[PDB]
Amino acid sequence: MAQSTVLPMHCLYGIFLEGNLKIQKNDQEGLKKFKDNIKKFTLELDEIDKISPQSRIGGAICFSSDIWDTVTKKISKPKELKSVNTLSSYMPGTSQRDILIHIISDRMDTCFKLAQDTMRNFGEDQLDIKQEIHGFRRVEERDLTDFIDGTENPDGDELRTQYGLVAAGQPNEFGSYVFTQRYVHNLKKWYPEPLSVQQDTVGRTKKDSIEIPRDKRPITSHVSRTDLSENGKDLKIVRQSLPYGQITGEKGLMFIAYACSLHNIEKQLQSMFGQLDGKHDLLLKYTTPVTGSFYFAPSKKELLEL
Amino acid sequence: MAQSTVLPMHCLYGIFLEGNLKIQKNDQEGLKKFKDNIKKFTLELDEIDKISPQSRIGGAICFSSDIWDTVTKKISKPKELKSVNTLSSYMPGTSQRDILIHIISDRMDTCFKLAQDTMRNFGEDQLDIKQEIHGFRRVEERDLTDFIDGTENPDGDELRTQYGLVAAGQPNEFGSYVFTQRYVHNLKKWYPEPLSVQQDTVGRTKKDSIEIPRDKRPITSHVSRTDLSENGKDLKIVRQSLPYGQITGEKGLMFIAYACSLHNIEKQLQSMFGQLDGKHDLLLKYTTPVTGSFYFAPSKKELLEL
Ligand code: HEM
Ligand code: HEM
Ligand SMILES: [C-]#N
Ligand SMILES: [C-]#N
Repeated sequence: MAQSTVLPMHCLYGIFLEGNLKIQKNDQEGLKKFKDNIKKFTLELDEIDKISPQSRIGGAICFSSDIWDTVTKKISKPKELKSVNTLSSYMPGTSQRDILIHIISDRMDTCFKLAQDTMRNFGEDQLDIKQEIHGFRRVEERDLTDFIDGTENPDGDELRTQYGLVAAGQPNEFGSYVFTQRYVHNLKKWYPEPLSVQQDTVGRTKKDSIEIPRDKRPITSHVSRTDLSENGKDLKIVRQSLPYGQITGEKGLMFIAYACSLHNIEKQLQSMFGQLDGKHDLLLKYTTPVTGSFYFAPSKKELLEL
Repeated sequence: MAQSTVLPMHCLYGIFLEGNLKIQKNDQEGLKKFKDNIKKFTLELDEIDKISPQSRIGGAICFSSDIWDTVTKKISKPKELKSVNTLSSYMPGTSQRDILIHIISDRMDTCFKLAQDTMRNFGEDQLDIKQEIHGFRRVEERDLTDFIDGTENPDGDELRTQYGLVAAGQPNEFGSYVFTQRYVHNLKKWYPEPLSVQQDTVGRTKKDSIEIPRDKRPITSHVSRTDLSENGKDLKIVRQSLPYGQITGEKGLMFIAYACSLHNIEKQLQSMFGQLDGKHDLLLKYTTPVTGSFYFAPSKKELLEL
């Protein structure tokens, strides 16, 4: 019932396409073609899944709050959805776009095939793509900081449904709030740091990702910043982030998170970027966000009924 | 034994690193460090192969004619090796570099790990990288023209040794001449051509890559330009080219060929670029080379004995 990028784990490749919708709100014939291209996407996802089961293909199309009422008059807007540009007073790199297409695979050839076919269907007259990122998993699932990324990511269908998807019975059930943020790593600055500095920064050990005990790690460590609770409930999210970039050029992390509630993501951003207690995540001394957007990925039914 | 990028077929990923050596001919300490890093490269290739046999990993380090005497006083220079910049009067995009590192894999994570570890070993104090390309195989091994690439590539160890490696008993036996050339495709010019025009351009059928008879295709079809013989012997080469690039940006073919004789490659370039009969390859109406370099990949024994 959900789109197919939230529940599956450990994809090896991901393609991220973000951009703006060039169709006008009154252009009903253009919007009808746009919605037929959406149906073509869901149909091609299904076909690749049957032809290439080893790809474990997944895909989602997601919409911003500013474009929501252009694309639909039938589906009510998700209650928390807003522009990420409202965070620009304290978080750098905000760049709210209309539309995200996120495709995951264990093979680049099928990842690329779906992305290419989809972009050819929509075309330049419907989508103005601002960013196209080819993400790939590294050996031992390490981020380019060379720490393992994913240790405390929710595991399994039950937990990823609980934390990643709007609850059954709620408006927009089985959709998901989405946050994307491209980071550029300063590895010339990070590589020379002593191991104790690197482990203080992240809050886990480098080799095995063992948690540093709370009383020995700084309150500004990354895991101290992002492991948050409210009323005894953990504000967990489902991350699908992947490394990207050139060894000899610009590189970093293509961050993406799916969540049952946008609040779970936004409170972590307030924590990392100094809005909760005045203090910033230590990781931000070594990496910089240069894009950012909020979206909602509808359930499969609501996607097809926009 | 050869380096390990010539004989294996059908790699799914390739990383191409081309650039210039920053070590002076008079720096014996720097040259000894450089050669220790070459040794580390060959040791890591062997280690990845034992740990990840499913990667089918391969790698080669290759040297230009300009840099040959800087890196060795012991191995004689290959008899045909020269700078590709000597073709600049008729072939666009020439950009001769000192060094090529070519790594191939069936998994991007191990391809990238070897490429990144190698670049960190050499460092920016030894190598100035001018181009880093991440190539990937597409579905059905099709070039971005959507024709299958590789149908007449020599198959199996026997033929790829014969055409890809210097013959046993010759100077530099089991090394290979190498040519790299990055193409940028103009798919907006190509896609609207009818199938009849596309098949005339390549010289094979699109769906099944069946050869169109020589008397029914233009002399400037790509197959007529490149299927060459002299004195009854075919001028075959071993191609390892891969697509690369962004769907919404610059994309094309990262061409690379290995040959037992540089003449086999250069005669095909003269053919394609109008130097033999004044006529250009039809494929060049739709794609443009923007880089180019000639190198020699020594045998594994001459590589370690530089
Ligand atoms: C440069 C960007 C980032 C890097 C390199 C990075 C890396 C990591 C690493 C290495 C871990 C520890 C292993 C794990 O449990 O996954 C981690 C944990 C985590 N990260 Fe990030 N991260 C980044 C940005 C973000 C952002 C922007 C958020 C939130 C919006 C976030 C949320 C989390 C969460 C929730 C955890 C798990 C914390 C826990 O409960 O223990 N990260 N990150
Ligand atoms: C944009 C660049 C290029 C594209 C898209 C391209 C594509 C192709 C295709 C589709 C084929 C037919 C299938 C096959 O037998 O592999 C082919 C054959 C071939 N290509 Fe290219 N090619 C390109 C550049 C080059 C260059 C620069 C050379 C030589 C230096 C070359 C040498 C060959 C050879 C030798 C064959 C096999 C011909 C035969 O014996 O039948 N190609 N190419
Ligand atoms: C953290 N992705
Ligand atoms: C032709 N590669």
